[PDB]
Amino acid sequence: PLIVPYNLPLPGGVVPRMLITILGTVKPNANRIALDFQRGNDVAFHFNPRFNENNRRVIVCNTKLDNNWGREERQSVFPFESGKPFKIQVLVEPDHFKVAVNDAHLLQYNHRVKKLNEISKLGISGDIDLTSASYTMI
Ligand SMILES: OC[C@H]1O[C@H](Sc2cccc(Cl)c2)[C@H](O)[C@@H](n2cc(-c3cc(F)c(F)c(F)c3)nn2)[C@H]1O
Ligand SMILES: [Cl-]
Repeated sequence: PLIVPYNLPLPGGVVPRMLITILGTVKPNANRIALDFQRGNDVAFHFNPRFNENNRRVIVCNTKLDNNWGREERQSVFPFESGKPFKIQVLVEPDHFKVAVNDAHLLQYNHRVKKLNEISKLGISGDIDLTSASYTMI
């Protein structure tokens, strides 16, 4: 397994048609997972499954600019399961990141950070065993 937190460089930044695939297994009794597409210290796209936020399971998405979180976008479809293997696919489209989990579309996140070429690393953190993280062009 890859060591978490894991940094996946995205050479030259992201571009439409870039597909990121993450395979892992959620730990038993998991609390949180995060993907952070970063532009330097800024987080262009934070994707954050929370397994127990006031006894609800929710995915929180946001952007961090100059150390300030913005407006949260929340999704109650929650496809992660403690103890179970998952696949996350993040497809960069021209106007949003498009996320599917276990082959089912989950959400889209409109680009707030518009210098896509400067979003040149992906951090993967939280309560998973990380099997692989890679990218390809579709
Ligand atoms: O809005 C999104 C933000 O919400 C609050 S801050 C907040 C509170 C209220 C309103 C607003 Cl707008 C913001 C989180 O504390 C923020 N977070 C989570 C993690 C984190 C770190 C890990 F190492 C990890 F493994 C993991 F899964 C998550 N780091 N930072 C973030 O999720
Ligand atoms: Cl969290």
